[PDB]
Amino acid sequence: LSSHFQELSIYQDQEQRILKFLEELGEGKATTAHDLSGKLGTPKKEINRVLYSLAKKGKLQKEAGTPPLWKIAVSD
Repeated sequence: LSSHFQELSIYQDQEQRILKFLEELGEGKATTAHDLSGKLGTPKKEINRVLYSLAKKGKLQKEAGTPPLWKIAVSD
């Protein structure tokens, strides 16, 4: 029950896992959350959660499609 209030930073560790990977990919060939769980290992349910947290942060760049791909948002 204590791990519940200790959340917040809990997904931050997950964000780094996806963020670092999205950075190793390269602005162009975005990866889909399905691939995120593979390149890293985290289950899609955790990938989408973190993927949205990044997209909502202003650092990720989702690509419309099916499934949609995710790539670091080059904000020069």
